[PDB]
Amino acid sequence: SPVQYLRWGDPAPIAAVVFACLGLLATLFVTVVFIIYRDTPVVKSSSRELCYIILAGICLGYLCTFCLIAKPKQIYCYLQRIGIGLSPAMSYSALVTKTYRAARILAMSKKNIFEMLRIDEGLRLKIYKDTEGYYTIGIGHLLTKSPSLNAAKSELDKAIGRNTNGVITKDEAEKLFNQDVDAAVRGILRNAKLKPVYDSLDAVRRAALINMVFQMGETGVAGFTNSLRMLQQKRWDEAAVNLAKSRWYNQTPNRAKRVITTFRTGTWDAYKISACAQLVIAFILICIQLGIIVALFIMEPPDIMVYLICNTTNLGVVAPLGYNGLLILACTFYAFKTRNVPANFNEAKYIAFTMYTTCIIWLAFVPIYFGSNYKIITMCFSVSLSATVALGCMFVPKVYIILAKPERN
Ligand SMILES: N#Cc1cc(Cl)c(F)c(-c2cc(-n3cccn3)ncn2)c1
Ligand SMILES: CCCCCCCC/C=C\CCCCCCCC(=O)O
Repeated sequence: SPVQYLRWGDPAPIAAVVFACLGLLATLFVTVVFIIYRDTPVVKSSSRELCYIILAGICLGYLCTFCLIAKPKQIYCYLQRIGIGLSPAMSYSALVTKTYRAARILAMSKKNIFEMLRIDEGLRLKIYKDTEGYYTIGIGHLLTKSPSLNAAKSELDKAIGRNTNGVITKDEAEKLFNQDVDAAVRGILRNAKLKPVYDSLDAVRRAALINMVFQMGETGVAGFTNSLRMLQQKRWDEAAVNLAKSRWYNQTPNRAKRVITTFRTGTWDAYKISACAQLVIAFILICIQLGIIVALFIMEPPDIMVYLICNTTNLGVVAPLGYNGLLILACTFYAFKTRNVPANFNEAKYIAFTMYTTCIIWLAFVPIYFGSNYKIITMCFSVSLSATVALGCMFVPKVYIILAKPERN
């Protein structure tokens, strides 16, 4: 009885239980919310099935402190290792497929704008010079500021990842272009006249705006004051008419006509330009962890050594802990990659923060746990804190909006 230990003077096991209890209730609350309102755009725009896996992993995460705090039974040693090992995997291997999809969608977004300027501005697969005379390659991607031709080749090789000999490919020219795209977005967001317009437009229309930036410059696009206001108020047809009167339209009519047309329809007509599949991959990554756990049940049979001490050695803990680490690393990688993606009410920003914190919790866990003489309680708290952070940062914001702010939805 945890109460007894509290009466004895040890408040550790009674605290871990309450922590778990408050966590189970919280998870129970959030899940029910996503069930009732499963038709609302805040829940429908994401992956409903993956959450059911992420929420289930968190639930078992809290159920762990009932295996670390229990009557001395043999199967509870089994439930421990199988709960501390798989529960994170069910959350991070289902989240990695989410972040990977998010990253794959984004990568395809940058693919379209690349094919946009390749047609509108052009491309060179070998090093050349611009008007200013500096060494350049691809779609106007500056390599270096030195007169040395050798300087451009070094910067290029370091930039690509191989010995290019001053010659690249379309895919490698896309890589360098991705950099120039992001650098352009930075300037736009730091331009007071261009920022509100960029924020209002959709995905396709943002590419049309950047196109104009890569032609006339930030200071130039700001010259379209009246036109930009029309676009921000979503007056496309008026904006097109207004833009077809500009010197920019009369000076470069072939290109401008296409950029303008993109503004009109919000599509790529002017240019020649799976949910079940994720459920199998998530299932696979979970089974891999299960295999490691089952294997360690065979190699090292669990045995009983309020507190339930199991004979679980270091290897019994390190190997699954290592595997989860990779799951977390993959997540954080794709999460940071999609951190600025505003899809699903800027959902990605919460996912990035969660992984950041999770990385810190798990790195700190290694020296603390393996250097502790109170490993079970450090396990309980570490485990619940990790499950709580995932729940608090990813789902509570979704749950807040769906209960407190119905109209925003
Ligand atoms: N070894 C080890 C180890 C180390 C840390 Cl720091 C953990 F947080 C966990 C953990 C995490 C979860 N989570 C469930 C949802 C989110 N986390 N469940 C169970 N154990 C295990
Ligand atoms: C952000 C990274 C994700 C989390 C890190 C993963 C932690 C697991 C990886 C390796 C831990 C190192 C091996 C364990 C040290 C053994 C200590 C000992 O038994 O004396």
